[PDB]
Amino acid sequence: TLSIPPSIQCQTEAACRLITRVTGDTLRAIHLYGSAVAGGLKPNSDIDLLVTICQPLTEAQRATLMQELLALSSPPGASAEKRALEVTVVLYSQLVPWCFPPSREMQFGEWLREDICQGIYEPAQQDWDMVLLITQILETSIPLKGERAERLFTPAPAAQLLKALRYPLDLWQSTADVQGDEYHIVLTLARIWYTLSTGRFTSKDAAADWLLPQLPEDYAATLRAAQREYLGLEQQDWHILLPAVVRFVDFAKAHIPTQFT
Ligand SMILES: Nc1ncnc2c1ncn2[C@@H]1O[C@H](COP(=O)(O)OP(=O)(O)OP(=O)(O)O)[C@@H](O)[C@H]1O
Ligand SMILES: [Cl-]
Ligand SMILES: [Mg+2]
Ligand SMILES: [Mg+2]
Repeated sequence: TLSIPPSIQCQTEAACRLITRVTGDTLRAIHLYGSAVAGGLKPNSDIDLLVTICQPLTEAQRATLMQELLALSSPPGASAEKRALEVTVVLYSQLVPWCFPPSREMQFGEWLREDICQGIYEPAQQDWDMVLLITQILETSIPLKGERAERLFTPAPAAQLLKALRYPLDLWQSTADVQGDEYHIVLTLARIWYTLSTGRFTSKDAAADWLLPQLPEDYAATLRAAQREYLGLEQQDWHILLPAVVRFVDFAKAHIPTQFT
């Protein structure tokens, strides 16, 4: 059975207790997933949590949850003992049976700290990534509360998983679309490519390793720089590298499979 890294156990139990208390009667399950469970937990890595609830959260619960999580989470890399939390909240009725795309009730994350610390909360909204989240959780997750994933959710049809995997390819078309987030986008494309070719999910680092031998050397060099930075082995000047990142994004759009291999 999958294990929680000892070094995040205390904070993970604190998040679970806070979520449980605030949601109360409406809570159906809490699952830990992502690199803490699947592998590749780096110093900057967040703690990924999915919260399944039965009824929508009141305007008051949402505010309580957001403000409290703010105090349970720290910006990534700030502390080795207090990681960034990502908490995604979803109605059970959006997943069983599936709505495509599913909506998420709310998402807490450090990239939203400046808004969340002012009381500005993203509202419920459609999110194709929820299909990827549940698919990943069905394979690799730990139920902190409620039932194990394979007993709670059902897999999405392959056709919808395909649409969800390819949807972010339209997010990146311009230079400004990718500027500021360069290595993240390069590694995500590597993972998307990996999943479409194998049907499987793997870490950012392993996805880069898998893709590198299949690339012309110019594109492997960009992927290598992105992997290197993510592993903390070298910080590049990504303004200088931006034109090559745009070429890499275009190369992935041209070459990533359009159907599962
Ligand atoms: N093919 C894919 N495989 C995995 N994640 C993918 C893929 N395509 C898109 N993603 C999305 O990218 C995000 C990855 O989340 P996250 O950054 O927490 O990754 P991680 O594996 O936990 O690594 P880290 O340790 O850097 O947090 C999720 O929203 C996930 O659904
Ligand atoms: Cl690890
Ligand atoms: Mg993560
Ligand atoms: Mg995350």
